[PDB]
Amino acid sequence: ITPVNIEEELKSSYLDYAMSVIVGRALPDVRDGLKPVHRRVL
DNA sequence: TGGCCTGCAACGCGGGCATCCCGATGCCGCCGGAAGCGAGAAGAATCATAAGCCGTAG
Repeated sequence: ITPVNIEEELKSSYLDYAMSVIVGRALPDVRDGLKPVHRRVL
């Protein structure tokens, strides 16, 4: 079973990765100014 | 408190007029010296191209 797929999966995965990195990795919050790594460590 | 400005009377010589000599000057012919325009060459400068570090991620 080899279903034919469109190239748009590239852009979809890129958008998903960009959203994930922007939300949960890089940008801290304004209520405490702490990264999720620092949060988990504390 | 001391010096500049000015009225006044007496001494002084320069301005005004006449004139012949002199030196600048316009003109003409002749000789020369920057010039300036374009063109070629040199230096000065701002735009365009390849990471490096910052800290997590694989």
